[PDB]
Amino acid sequence: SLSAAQKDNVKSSWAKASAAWGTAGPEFFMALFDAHDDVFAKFSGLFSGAAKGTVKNTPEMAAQAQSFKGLVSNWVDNLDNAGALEGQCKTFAANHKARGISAGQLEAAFKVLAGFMKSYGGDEGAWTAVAGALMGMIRPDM
Ligand code: HEM
Ligand SMILES: [C-]#N
Repeated sequence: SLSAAQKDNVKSSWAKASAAWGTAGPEFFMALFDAHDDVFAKFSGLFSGAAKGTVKNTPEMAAQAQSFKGLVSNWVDNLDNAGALEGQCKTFAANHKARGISAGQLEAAFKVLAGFMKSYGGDEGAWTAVAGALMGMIRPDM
């Protein structure tokens, strides 16, 4: 369910997106928010009530893009290490469950990411496989 080649593509394309994430991360979040208004709703405290169409170039968005990246980098650096991946997922799940966030909203974010990553050489099928592996760890904890 997760080949060596898929992992390699995810790592390498993540390196490319990560290098560009100071501009690309805000764009990914806007794609996420435009596809899933309920995802944007959970950020209404961070963005202090602001409308979606205003948030891209805020300091909060720059911080959030950094937060998201740091965890995806940790996952993608450990794709042969189920135990390390589980440990990171457990923390992530607990934090997002405590916000009232569902497993399906996390899955939506992974689906938006998998397509977004096509611009960085990503194989959407590889990002789908990695997301499926992570969701299998996450779901029991949501
Ligand atoms: C799959 C992807 C995701 C990754 C990698 C990701 C990662 C992170 C990390 C590392 C943090 C900072 C640690 C913490 O407080 O938990 C964070 C914070 C947060 N995430 Fe996520 N997250 C994901 C999906 C989502 C989704 C789908 C939502 C909303 C429906 C969301 C809502 C939030 C909120 C509201 C914060 C706190 C913002 C704040 O400081 O006020 N996350 N996420
Ligand atoms: C969470 N971003």
